[PDB]
Amino acid sequence: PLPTSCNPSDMSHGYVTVKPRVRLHFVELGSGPAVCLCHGFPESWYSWRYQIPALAQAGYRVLAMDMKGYGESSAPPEIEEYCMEVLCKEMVTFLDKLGLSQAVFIGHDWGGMLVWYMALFYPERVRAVASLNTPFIPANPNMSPLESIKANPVFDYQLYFQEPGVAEAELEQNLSRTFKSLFRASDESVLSMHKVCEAGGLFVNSPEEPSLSRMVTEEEIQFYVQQFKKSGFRGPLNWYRNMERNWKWACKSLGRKILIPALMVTAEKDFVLVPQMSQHMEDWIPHLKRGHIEDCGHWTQMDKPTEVNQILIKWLDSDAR
Repeated sequence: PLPTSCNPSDMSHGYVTVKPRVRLHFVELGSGPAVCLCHGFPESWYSWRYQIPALAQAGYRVLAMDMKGYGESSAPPEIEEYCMEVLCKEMVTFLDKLGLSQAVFIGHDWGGMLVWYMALFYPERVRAVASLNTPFIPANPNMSPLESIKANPVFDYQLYFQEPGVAEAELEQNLSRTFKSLFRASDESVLSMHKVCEAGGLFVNSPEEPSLSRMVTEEEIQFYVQQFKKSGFRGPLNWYRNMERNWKWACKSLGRKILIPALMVTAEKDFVLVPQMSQHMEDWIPHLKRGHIEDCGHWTQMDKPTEVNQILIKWLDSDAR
């Protein structure tokens, strides 16, 4: 039995201008402690559609964002607008304009990376932090990001995403094909993500007309299509084009721990953000709690929504509320 989902037209839609050219969109449901959900690449507030009702029914005020570059949020073209320092400071201003002293931050993928840096640099604004799939790895001030990325074969696609315009052209060519190719269970994968640079793209060796994953409906895919017609993939991809800047900012933390309540949820079949990558996070995050979802790939919220909801609500009730 799938959890209750969300109908976009039935939600409260909010807009906050954090700077003159940057307006952030979100949907809001529920009363209680504020919980801010932060999606990853290339997703939407709607990626949380199975969490938003559940969390509101559990007694939380849910704010599910369109991250900068996505949906109804602003999408400036400049790469540096999407570095973690800029993105984190904009989320602080977002809370300020909403009049929220703090919020729980829950992220997945790139949104998971942003919530860890929020917890690291703005703990006084973060009541508790949870990440789906994305670990918290301290920066190594004697290793370049180029070297780290190049040291792990599963991170090749990240090199492919570097040159502005290249991956955009591939991902924008046929939006249905893009989303139907990406949003698949681990056993339904049509992507190898091996030597994608070498092969000349993500989809060069994937079907022209992919089948629909068991995880999603045609209507759901078409919601994503419509959202990415607004701004396309430049802003989204720009999240990946700040590796050096993000490393330099992360190095300024160095020393400190994250002392707030924290939850790391691993996904057994995410073959990029692998569970093992989270090992020893407790060395830097003394109050860390864990969850683990079996039979679950990269798209955690729609792969195993019931399990996600159970994990988050149990943790929120014990550690955030």
